[PDB]
Amino acid sequence: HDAQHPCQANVAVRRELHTPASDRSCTHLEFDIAGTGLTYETGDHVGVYTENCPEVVEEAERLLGYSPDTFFTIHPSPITVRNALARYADLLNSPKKTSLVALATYASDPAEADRLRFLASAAGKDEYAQWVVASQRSLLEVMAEFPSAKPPLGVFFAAVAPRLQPRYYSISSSPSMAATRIHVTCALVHETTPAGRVHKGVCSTWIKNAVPSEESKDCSWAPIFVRQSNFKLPADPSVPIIMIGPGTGLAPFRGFLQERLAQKESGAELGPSVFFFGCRNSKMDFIYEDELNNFLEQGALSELVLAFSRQGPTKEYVQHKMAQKASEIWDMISQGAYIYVCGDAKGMARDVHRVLHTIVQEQGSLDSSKAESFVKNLQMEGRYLRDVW
Ligand SMILES: Cc1cc2nc3c(=O)[nH]c(=O)nc-3n(C[C@H](O)[C@H](O)[C@H](O)COP(=O)(O)OP(=O)(O)OC[C@H]3O[C@@H](n4cnc5c(N)ncnc54)[C@H](O)[C@@H]3O)c2cc1C
Ligand SMILES: NC(=O)c1ccc[n+]([C@@H]2O[C@H](COP(=O)([O-])OP(=O)(O)OC[C@H]3O[C@@H](n4cnc5c(N)ncnc54)[C@H](OP(=O)(O)O)[C@@H]3O)[C@@H](O)[C@H]2O)c1
Repeated sequence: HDAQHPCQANVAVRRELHTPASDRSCTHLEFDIAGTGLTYETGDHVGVYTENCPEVVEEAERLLGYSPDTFFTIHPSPITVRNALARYADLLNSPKKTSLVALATYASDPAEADRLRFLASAAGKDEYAQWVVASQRSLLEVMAEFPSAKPPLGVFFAAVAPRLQPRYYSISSSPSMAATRIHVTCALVHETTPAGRVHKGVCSTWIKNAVPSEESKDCSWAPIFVRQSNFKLPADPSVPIIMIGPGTGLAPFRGFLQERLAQKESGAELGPSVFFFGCRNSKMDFIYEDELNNFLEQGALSELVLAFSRQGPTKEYVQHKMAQKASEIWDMISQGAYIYVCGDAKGMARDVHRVLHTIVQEQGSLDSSKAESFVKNLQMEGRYLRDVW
């Protein structure tokens, strides 16, 4: 038991990773798994259940009209509307068309009812793609556009608001180094939607403000669990590895270096390791310097290559850094090296992928058709792994 469904795990430590000279944030959190069945391996993810900000919840109460003190059974033991809006209602994401049909049914204003049925309808698929999805309008924003849509409480949790999803995180710790704590490295998500809403990331803000048992015993806690991933180190340490996680994509790789370090003390020569890390600035964004210098100092990581998004005049990214070490990358690829990419899927991952096609031919001497197939074969061999979100 206790894998599919969550295990209450208090939060032991919660530390800010950036310097006070950084205008962003990134949180180091450790969940205390002592006394639980929870087990994890290097490269795994941890699912974390959180709750909505109180202000968000306050707004949902305003628009629904319910009594928060109303106890009802979410589809045992009942729950209040206020607690269900907090831990079980996805309030801030954009309503699906089926949710708009439900809303429309309880829209007592005929034009509000017509616009909703339209937005869900086929002849509305263009406007629904722009006004709702493109603009990143929440369920809460939509209901404010149609104050007449007053679905009953059953209908709301059954159809309008889907369940608050658990947020997944790459464990940044290895069991050998801390078999009693799950380490998560979590950047603070804080954006403005095209429609001008200011969105606090939901699990990220919880983590950024979680009270750790190392500073109080009312410490925070969250239902958590572990999902097995294929983002795994090679069985043989000797095998050469390439790691390409910048910014917050370092997290898996920190548990890669704890694994082979803990092994190395009792184990064999680890062979070549090269970690490509990128971040904005030396004096702000560099998360886990001293540990990384330590992993370099004691030979856990053979080499460490960094690019600076914005510190320098030149604005280096990691893929650019890869082009500089292209010939060497290719040698490790020919040597049997595994390559890991982790971090932002839409940009870094894509550009890192494109560099790879371009980089193989420099010594591959293959054209795009041939280079494409080669790098595709690395993926089906298991050689080339991507943990991107
Ligand atoms: C395998 C894996 C590993 C991960 N590892 C890490 C990690 O190590 N560190 C880390 O920080 N994160 C990691 N993430 C990302 C993490 O899972 C969450 O996606 C992230 O932390 C979001 O925080 P949040 O839940 O508060 O954000 P959410 O509230 O879910 O917001 C997420 C995004 O939704 C956007 N958004 C806001 N409103 C809307 C709307 N109406 N419609 C559509 N979009 C909207 C926001 O702009 C934001 O970019 C990982 C994800 C995966 C899948
Ligand atoms: N709140 C947020 O976290 C937030 C807000 C807006 C957008 N995003 C997007 O989502 C990503 C998540 O950020 P993070 O937590 O991984 O830290 P980050 O903010 O991405 O910083 C990591 C580093 O990646 C660099 N980078 C940006 N785009 C890249 C690309 N296409 N190829 C290679 N490197 C690139 C960044 O450079 P520069 O930043 O100097 O360009 C930065 O130096 C961001 O990179 C950004 O594109 C995130």
